[PDB]
Amino acid sequence: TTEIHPSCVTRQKVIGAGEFGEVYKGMLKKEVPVAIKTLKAGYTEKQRVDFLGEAGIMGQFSHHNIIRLEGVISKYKPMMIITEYMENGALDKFLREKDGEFSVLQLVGMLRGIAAGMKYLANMNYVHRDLAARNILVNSNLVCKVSDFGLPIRWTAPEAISYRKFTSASDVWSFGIVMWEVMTYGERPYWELSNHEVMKAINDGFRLPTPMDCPSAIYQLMMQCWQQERARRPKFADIVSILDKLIRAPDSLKTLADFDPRVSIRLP
Ligand SMILES: Cc1ccc(C(=O)Nc2cccc(C(F)(F)F)c2)cc1Nc1nc(-c2cnccn2)nc2c1cnn2C
Repeated sequence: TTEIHPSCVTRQKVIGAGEFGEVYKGMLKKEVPVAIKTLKAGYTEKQRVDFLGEAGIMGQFSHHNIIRLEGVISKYKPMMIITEYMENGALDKFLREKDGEFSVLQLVGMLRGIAAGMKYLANMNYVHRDLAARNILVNSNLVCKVSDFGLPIRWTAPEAISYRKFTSASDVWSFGIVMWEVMTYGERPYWELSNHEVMKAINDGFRLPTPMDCPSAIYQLMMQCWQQERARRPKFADIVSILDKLIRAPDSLKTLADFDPRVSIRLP
């Protein structure tokens, strides 16, 4: 994996926490902004294996919709994982701060990009296990990049919760939840239901209702991601294909699913 010399890296601001270190925004040497995850003195053998293993898997991904690794510092302490930096930050916070500001076509385009990144990961035999809008970064072209910042009952498929079966098909369930997050501008899935109430509702057959202003085709697709039977869910190749066809014939997105009102206002 590309080894970066520490003299080329400047840590500027803390932006998060790692498993045994912090996460920073900084600059990498024509300076480019970067995000930097460190592994601090005293880390265990397993932590080092997991940290360098993470850099190793990230280094082999090369896709428009997957966060790009700039390189690693392994020859000096503290060790570092260095990625490109996305000014617009995480998708969930981004949408909540930009409520109502995008077109349907822009929102669906974000979903196609996420789906393309997930198709790539699944094809590379990588199961994400924590796909959610909080783990997707947005650049200044509105391009979404699948990432994993570490630690999600309400995003997780029933078989993964029940017996720890994490596969690309449980990632498809999570993707359906991400579709709902995007189309609602970052609403909390299942609102104030507790984790136990969410699992009970899912087991009883209930599913998230349609977002406001949501294309019928998009709601139909997210519903098929939430089939109880894992084998019936679309594969990521199916999701990408459908989203690409809807975008390329954008009148297909003008037909909206009915929104169930929770509140009735009667006026003359
Ligand atoms: C430094 C770093 C190390 C690893 C990862 C990361 O995504 N790792 C990862 C691990 C397994 C699988 C994948 C995936 F497959 F790509 F998704 C990615 C991301 C980052 N970059 C980050 N960027 C950012 C960030 C980047 N741009 C704007 C705002 N924040 N935040 C991060 C992180 C890590 N944690 N946090 C909170």
